[PDB]
Amino acid sequence: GSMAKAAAIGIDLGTTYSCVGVFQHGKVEIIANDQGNRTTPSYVAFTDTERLIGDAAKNQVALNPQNTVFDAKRLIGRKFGDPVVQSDMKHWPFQVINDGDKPKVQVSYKGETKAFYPEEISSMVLTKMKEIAEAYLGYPVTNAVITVPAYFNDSQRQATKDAGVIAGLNVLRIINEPTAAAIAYGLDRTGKGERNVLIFDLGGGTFDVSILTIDDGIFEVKATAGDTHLGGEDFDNRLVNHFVEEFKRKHKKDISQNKRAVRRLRTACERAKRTLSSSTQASLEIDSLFEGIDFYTSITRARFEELCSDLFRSTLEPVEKALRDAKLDKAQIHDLVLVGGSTRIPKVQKLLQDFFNGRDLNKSINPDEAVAYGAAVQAAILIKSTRAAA
Ligand SMILES: Nc1ncnc2c1nc(Br)n2[C@@H]1O[C@H](CO)[C@@H](O)[C@H]1O
Ligand SMILES: [Mg+2]
Repeated sequence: GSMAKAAAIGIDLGTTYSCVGVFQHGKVEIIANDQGNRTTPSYVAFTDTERLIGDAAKNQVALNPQNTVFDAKRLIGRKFGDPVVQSDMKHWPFQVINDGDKPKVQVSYKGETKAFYPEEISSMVLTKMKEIAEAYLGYPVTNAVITVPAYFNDSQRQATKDAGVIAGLNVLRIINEPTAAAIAYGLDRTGKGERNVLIFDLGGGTFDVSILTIDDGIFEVKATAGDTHLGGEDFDNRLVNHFVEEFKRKHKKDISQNKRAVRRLRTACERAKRTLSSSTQASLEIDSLFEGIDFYTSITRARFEELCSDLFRSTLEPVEKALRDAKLDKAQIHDLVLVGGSTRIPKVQKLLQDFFNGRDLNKSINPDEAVAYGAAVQAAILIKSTRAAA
């Protein structure tokens, strides 16, 4: 008769991390990769012998910065001359070249100099997400929904589809990240009547606020706002500067010029930062940090909160701006949705909850997984081919 159909997948193709889910047995499974990670770094590294993707690429970045590519999403569908591209290039250790006013990343790979379009790098990340899904399902996957920021234009959306096609995926649809997060919570399944939904998306490097109106399952993007210079990495930076000062006071030594020491400090700071989302304090223990000096210290959640206080408060400016643009008052928002790992920060949650006069925040779906979750829900809907009964 008719052979069983393979499940379709939902992929959040993120700037820093990507996530893949599948809707089966009436529920979403967010699929861990073979290192046990439910999210995979959107990184690709090139050596004389290998092309590494995901954790393997991010884990060797320290010594291979010129040939480890990340942030390709910031280049996707953009012109080389775009001022965003020109500014971003100053922060990247890898080379970005101009090919007909289209950016390409240029690396050393398998004995040669090779340049790739951003969609080619993203296709490599998509190939890894497809393989992660296939390792769990135990069969080849063909169909996928891929998400993008609501602000992506036609060129950025087409270049994302192109990345999916290069990876051998059939792209069912390109859907907006805030829309996918709303779908994850079933906010399009509440029946008749308008619902105003605010998506609060705090990433590693950027912050996006979106206001959507949902009416009879139909989504309309009412307003987008944000801060391109606000993310998790800025909180890590504040902790780094704090501990550099602390080492200076305690040992009368400036570590800031030993790249390894600074990197080991940043790595420990990011983990201490995550611990502080669940505990009121966190220890920091680094052996032989600088000149054989062991750095054994601690930081309270209160001190971390004070260190990033202005940054956390600044998340409310794009919220107020988006509300003005949507011509809505805060009480008129029915649902608040958290997206991004940085939203696990209790102080960030409290500031936003206080702004919306004590309202509950939807955070029950892991915020770094909600976009893939919604994309997986939609992918299963899009492949249905029910024929009506008489
Ligand atoms: N529990 C957590 N508490 C605070 N921050 C977190 C957490 N989990 C994740 Br994931 N992050 C941060 O999210 C960003 C994703 O690119 C990075 O800055 C991560 O450090
Ligand atoms: Mg995201």
